[PDB]
Amino acid sequence: IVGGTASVRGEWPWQVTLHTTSPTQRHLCGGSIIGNQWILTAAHCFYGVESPKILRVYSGILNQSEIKEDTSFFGVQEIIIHDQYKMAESGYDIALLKLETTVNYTDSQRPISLPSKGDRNVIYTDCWVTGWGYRKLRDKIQNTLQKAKIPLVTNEECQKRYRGHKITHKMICAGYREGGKDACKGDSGGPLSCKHNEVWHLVGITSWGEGCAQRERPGVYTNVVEYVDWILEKTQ
Ligand SMILES: CC(C)c1cc(-c2ccc3c(c2)[C@H](N)CO3)cc([C@H](O)Cn2ccc3cccc(C(=O)O)c32)c1
Repeated sequence: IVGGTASVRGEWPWQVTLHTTSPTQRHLCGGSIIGNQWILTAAHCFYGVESPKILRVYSGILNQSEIKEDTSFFGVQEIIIHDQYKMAESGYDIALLKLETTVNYTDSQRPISLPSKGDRNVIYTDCWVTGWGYRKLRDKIQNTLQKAKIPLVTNEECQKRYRGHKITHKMICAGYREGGKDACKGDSGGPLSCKHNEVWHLVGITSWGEGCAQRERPGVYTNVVEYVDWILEKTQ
């Protein structure tokens, strides 16, 4: 996260850190708890991942330094990548992880609702992107979970910023005209969470953009509302 601030314990309890364990253990991507055995994340995170055997999902983490050899985690039983996915920038950047066991919900780990049926035209004004990603192009994964409030940009405006790409209704964009706050490498797969009527909804999945926090280059997110039927079919 560029231009963010440190989160506190229990602030984003649906946020998880997805680690790989090979050839070293490191944070790969963010994700969001959406059910008792389900993480919603980005398909592009699984580049070069041979099978679910090397993954670990950690919930209830504030600081990456908290993760030691005795820290509890969930194994990943299955990786479900959207059948149309090929690359983040070409869309369908969505995946589900089915966990090996159920998440017991507490103040530090609980699900986030999907955008609700009937809310297709809601105007979200309180949206936040979170993660342990880079704060600049040549950085590293950050210790403390960062947050930044980012305004949504219309698809028509987003397309004008990305004339070389197809910005579709299956994408949603968020950024400041003058940049300064954005998601970046390692935030991918995590949530764009919007609070409406005092309830958080998972509106986007961090996916891609041109650089990080550049002026007139908003972040591009998977538009979760356009995949609710796909998610429900996979998690039913
Ligand atoms: C410019 C540069 C530093 C860079 C930037 C981004 C990036 C991420 C989010 C974001 C933006 C940019 C926009 N500012 C809005 O939100 C991503 C990357 C990643 O190499 C991509 N990647 C490709 C394969 C792979 C496998 C796992 C995780 C990631 C991963 O995305 O972390 C993988 C790089």
